[PDB]
Amino acid sequence: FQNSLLAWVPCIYLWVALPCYLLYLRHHCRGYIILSHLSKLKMVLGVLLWCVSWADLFYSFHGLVHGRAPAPVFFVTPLVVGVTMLLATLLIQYERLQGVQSSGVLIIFWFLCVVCAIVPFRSKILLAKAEGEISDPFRFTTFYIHFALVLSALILACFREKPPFFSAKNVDPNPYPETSAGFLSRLFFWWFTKMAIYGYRHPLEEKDLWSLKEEDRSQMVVQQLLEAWRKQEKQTAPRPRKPSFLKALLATFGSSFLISACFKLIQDLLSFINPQLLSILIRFISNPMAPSWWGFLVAGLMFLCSMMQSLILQHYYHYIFVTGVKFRTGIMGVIYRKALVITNSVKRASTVGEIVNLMSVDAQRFMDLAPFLNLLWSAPLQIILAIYFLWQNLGPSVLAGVAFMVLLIPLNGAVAVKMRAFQVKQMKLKDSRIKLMSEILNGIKVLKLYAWEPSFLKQVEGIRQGELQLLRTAAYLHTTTTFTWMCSPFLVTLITLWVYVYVDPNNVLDAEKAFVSVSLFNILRLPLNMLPQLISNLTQASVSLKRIQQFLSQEELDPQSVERKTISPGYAITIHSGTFTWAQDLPPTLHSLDIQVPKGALVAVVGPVGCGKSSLVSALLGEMEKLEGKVHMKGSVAYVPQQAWIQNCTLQENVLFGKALNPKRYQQTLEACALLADLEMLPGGDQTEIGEKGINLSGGQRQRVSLARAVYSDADIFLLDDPLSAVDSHVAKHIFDHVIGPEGVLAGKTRVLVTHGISFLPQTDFIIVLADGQVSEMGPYPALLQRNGSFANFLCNYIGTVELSVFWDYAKAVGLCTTLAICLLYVGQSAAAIGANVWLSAWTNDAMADSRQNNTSLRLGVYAALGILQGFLVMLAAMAMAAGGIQAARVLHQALLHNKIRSPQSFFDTTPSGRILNCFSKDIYVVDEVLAPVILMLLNSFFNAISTLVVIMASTPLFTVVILPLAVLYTLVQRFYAATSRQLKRLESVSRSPIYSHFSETVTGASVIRAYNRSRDFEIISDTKVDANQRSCYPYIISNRWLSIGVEFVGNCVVLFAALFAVIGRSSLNPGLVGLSVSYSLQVTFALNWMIRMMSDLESNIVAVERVKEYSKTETEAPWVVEGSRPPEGWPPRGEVEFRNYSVRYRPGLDLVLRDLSLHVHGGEKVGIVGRTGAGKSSMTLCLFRILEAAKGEIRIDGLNVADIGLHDLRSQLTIIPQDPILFSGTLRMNLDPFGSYSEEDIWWALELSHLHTFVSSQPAGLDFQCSEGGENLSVGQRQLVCLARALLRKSRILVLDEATAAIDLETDNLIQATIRTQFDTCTVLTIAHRLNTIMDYTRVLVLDKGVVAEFDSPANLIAARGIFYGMARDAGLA
Ligand SMILES: C[C@]12CC[C@@H]3c4ccc(O)cc4CC[C@H]3[C@@H]1CC[C@@H]2O[C@@H]1O[C@H](C(=O)O)[C@@H](O)[C@H](O)[C@H]1O
Ligand SMILES: C[C@]12CC[C@@H]3c4ccc(O)cc4CC[C@H]3[C@@H]1CC[C@@H]2O[C@@H]1O[C@H](C(=O)O)[C@@H](O)[C@H](O)[C@H]1O
Repeated sequence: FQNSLLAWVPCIYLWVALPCYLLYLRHHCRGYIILSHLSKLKMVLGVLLWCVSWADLFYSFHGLVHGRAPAPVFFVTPLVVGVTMLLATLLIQYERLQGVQSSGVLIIFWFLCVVCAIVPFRSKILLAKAEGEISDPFRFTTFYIHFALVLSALILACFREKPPFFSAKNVDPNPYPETSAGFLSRLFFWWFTKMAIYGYRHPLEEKDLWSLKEEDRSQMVVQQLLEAWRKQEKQTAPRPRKPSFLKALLATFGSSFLISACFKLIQDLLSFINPQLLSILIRFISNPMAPSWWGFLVAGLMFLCSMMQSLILQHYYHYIFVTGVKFRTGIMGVIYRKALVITNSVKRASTVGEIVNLMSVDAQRFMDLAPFLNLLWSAPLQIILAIYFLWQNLGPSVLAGVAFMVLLIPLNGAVAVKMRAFQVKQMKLKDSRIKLMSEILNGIKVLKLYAWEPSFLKQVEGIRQGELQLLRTAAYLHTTTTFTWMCSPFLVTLITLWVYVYVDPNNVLDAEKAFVSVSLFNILRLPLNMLPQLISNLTQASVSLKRIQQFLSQEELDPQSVERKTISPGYAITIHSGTFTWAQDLPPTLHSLDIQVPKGALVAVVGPVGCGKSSLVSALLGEMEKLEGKVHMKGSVAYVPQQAWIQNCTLQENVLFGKALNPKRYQQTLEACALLADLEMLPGGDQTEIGEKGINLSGGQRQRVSLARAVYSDADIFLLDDPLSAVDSHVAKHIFDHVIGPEGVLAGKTRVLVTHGISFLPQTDFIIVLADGQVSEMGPYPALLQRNGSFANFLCNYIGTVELSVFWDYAKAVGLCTTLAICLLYVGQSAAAIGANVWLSAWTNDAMADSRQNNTSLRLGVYAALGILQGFLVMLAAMAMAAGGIQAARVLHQALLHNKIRSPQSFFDTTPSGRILNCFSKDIYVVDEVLAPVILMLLNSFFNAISTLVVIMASTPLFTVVILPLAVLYTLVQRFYAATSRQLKRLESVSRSPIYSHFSETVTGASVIRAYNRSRDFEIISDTKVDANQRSCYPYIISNRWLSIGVEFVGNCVVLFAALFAVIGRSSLNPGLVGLSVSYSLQVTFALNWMIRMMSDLESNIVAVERVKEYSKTETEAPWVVEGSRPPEGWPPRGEVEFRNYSVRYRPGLDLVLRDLSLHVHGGEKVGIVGRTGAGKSSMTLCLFRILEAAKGEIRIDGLNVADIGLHDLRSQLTIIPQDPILFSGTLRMNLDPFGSYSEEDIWWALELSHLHTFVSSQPAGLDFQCSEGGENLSVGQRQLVCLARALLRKSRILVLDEATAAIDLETDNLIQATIRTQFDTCTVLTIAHRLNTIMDYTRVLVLDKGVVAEFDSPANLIAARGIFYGMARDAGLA
């Protein structure tokens, strides 16, 4: 304060200039100054002046070493200049979105900046240069740079701004509240409040999100990127390398990535202020003479400079996540414009699944790279400028310090890539298990209709046990991610202290280096343990951008192949010298073809299969490339692919397909195609969802849908490529009569047809034959009838939060003896760490007057033995918790499965089995291995934060009052976030998939999308469907920030109230305890924002356990073993069946199926049940095996009831032929005997009796032959022969046949009936009536009427009585 004390003229000015002036920017609202690059320069030069105002500040702090404490006004005024011009930069950025033609105050700002500088300048311009050479070199260079930059600021402020052209108040949806938001309210992210309130008192549905801001509508961002890629042309203005996606991607985000480097720089280069004020405070309290206001100022400025660096960081993640989302959109939308205009040979070259995999992967790989990408230059600058401080403050003993972190990184990458093969590439066991789960789910019926369930229980338990034995070795080595985060700080401190002590004996320890080091390492190791993730994402994203660049350099034949301007009059379809080839390396399918077609007539193309008929239509659409020839298409086009294309939406727009709904015309098209017959089946009618979403409409129906689309779209030329392949003749003829032919609606259309039919030919106006891709004849049908030349060839040829109870339940799964040995053991480890630190504190203070310094050889020792325990009593937690997790997964899966098979048939009847299949796939993988590490890290961060909040308390025992707000505010903000972020996570996960589902539907229908020139009006459906994703992924990004302003505010009030309370009790403390209490208070604002990044992430994964508890306790009601009351065995041979008024229904509350049925059956009595087909005799078959339980009456077999026996002993003594013979996927060994209890000779003998011995003998392995999924690789007759072989093996004395003639071939049905007559002559046989011809043979027959018996009699006598049996026998034409 000698001559430059006046430098405070500008600063305080702002603190009165800002508020009063700011109101002028609020009374007038919009303004919207346009951004000229002069504004960008005005911004960035402020940042440069800021960095020099940092350089002089750390030159002032350099005085800390070499002897003196800094002079009073040296470490205050540069740091107020460097916050005032930060405010200047922020105000520039804010008026960038305002409307001031000129400031009127910032002008005075710069004027006074020059005024307060020239007078000091005039006093040293000649008083320091001619006197010598030194002239306070750094302090003078600072003035020189400041002078140059302020002169630039003045000359840039001499300008004037353009007229506001402010705005027009267009619409009032929910606007994205960054526009129309005060500067002070867009700094603390406070404008999000008005939604976080509504995210906790209400549910959120899509209509209540932000209406996305006008900059990004997914088509003003893909426009820029696509144009930049266009700038990568051949560049008319070396090695062929012209394609360069990276250059064009970089050249369109400079204004959003170099604005996001003037924040990370300011932040990290600013965060090194706290580890210097800490040394200042420690040095202060060590001196009991300095006035207390010095300490108060240092504390109150520590808080400010540790908050304003926490507000130019949590205001940087916003700008570096919005850019990630902009990547994820700009690529998802430029991958699309190419996917619409590919050449179908390229589509042949790959699979549509991987064309999708260019999204959800390789394009979602970005936005997972943007947060880390900026770290490339931060990692050195946050190291080489943080190694300097330690090497300046602990001597060259920090070599080992950072060396341990550097060594850790490869040893944290190796045992993270070992999992990339030992934990994901060994999960083919999971795929086999889920395929087996789908195998035993689809077909559970037949498996339950008789025995063999426990065999499959064991056969899935084997793979479960194997894969869990694997995981025992796959989570044990997942305890190297807790080792880092809760042993690297302590261990590196131990190593560096040990080396520093034992390098020389005359460099004694003291607080102002040990504690500043232990607090500066904390700053060092956040942007150093997130380095392995960077080095992995760079690899797995450079592998991705390579593939994206590859897929974007392909072939497009759109520009011109079939011109549409000049057409010969009187002709509509004309080709001259038409040569068409599918691929340049393929033979030419069509050779110099010359086809001319008139206007409005009918033309068809005939010939052998694939001789050019399935290629001409492709060539006409311009899809197929041409070597020579001229084609002239006139007007609109319609095209019906052989493989119908159906959009995953409602049928009405699947037929409307983007045109105005004409009602009468729409129903005319619907009725002409005769879709009404199918339409009546649809529940929602024309508004029913269609496609992958729901019912798999038959190709014979989807072809009708596509034809209706074509005819409604009333184009002028129709192309038909075998549109009646699965459409039956009786309906196809009417389709042609009402639509295609001149008698149809399309009389005045230039229709073209590709056919394999015959009766369609005679009424055709014009026929062209084709063969070998070369035309051979042409003309009207009679011209080809009499010739019988080329035509003869084909003439002959053809939501609330989870309740706490669930958590306890999970603990019960882990085992209380373990889950009570973890929380206790973490308490132990926290005690060990807090003891180690409070021991280091008592080590530091000893050096003040220690007259026996040899004691320093002891403390260090016990330090190791006080933290190695903590470095070993957390491994005993992580290993034990991994073991508990795998054990809990084992027990939970065992219970879920072991209970689900036993569930009654009704459950699988009502449940859409695929939902059961999502479990064993997703809702148990989550429980298995993405919930135990989450437990580890949650329960680990919690005990890392309790250690801090207890150590600060124990060090400075007086700030107990302040912890009450520091808890109530924290829990309040955590509750609000846990509501809103969870809601948004759900609402974004819901809408993520429909993007990918809308893709994989346009690549396949690439050709169908064209030929209606609807491609252009089809991106506007793609981009709106990613806009509906973005508007639920922006607020998530600005809801994970508004938390970290209500957290990194508490985590800094705890720094203010640690330092200030240390100062207020200076006389009662020592430097060691204060260094401890401040060094860990500075560290808590990270270990307390890391305890919400997971305590609100586990809340979205514990739900899995919830589901695995809802899919249980489902009334097994199937006691298989009642051994105390076994029936006497060996009662097939008696073979007596006796119903006694047995009354049964499907479910309690459902209709009554059977009504007091009674019967009298003896051994060998072949009996069939007759009645009305569809009455539910299958229900009676199910009752025989107790699939449905009676409410009255019972079934007595040989004097033995069915309700007093275990289910398996019951079902084992019977024999069934299921109506659908299923074939378990795999060998024939288990498909005949999963238990393998029947010898090879018996099985071969029975297969000989099965009359499939020839086919299996022809097979190489015979019984070891592999069966495809659902037994698809064997013929139908083979399936029935397999099921009857299954029946033959067991060979009981009771048979009950079940409708083996649903849609089963008769040629093998004769064999089945003959066999079951032959070998089953000594067994009681039931039979369900699907045919009256073959039931005229059994000795006796049951007559049944939906639950009431009529008689037991022979068919010869039943027709004589002239009853229902006779009526139905006569209705079949047999009497
Ligand atoms: C990258 C993350 C943010 C920044 C942290 C970070 C920054 C810099 C740095 O050098 C190191 C680290 C360490 C770990 C990083 C966090 C992991 C998940 C999160 O990533 C995103 O967070 C978003 C949000 O809530 O804003 C979520 O919305 C997104 O879904 C999520 O992907
Ligand atoms: C980033 C982590 C989760 C969140 C914590 C966090 C969040 C927000 C925040 O502001 C600060 C911090 C501090 C440290 C962060 C953790 C370190 C490793 C972990 O990240 C790991 O990555 C693993 C992988 O994908 O291979 C996954 O298993 C898990 O996500 C996890 O184990």
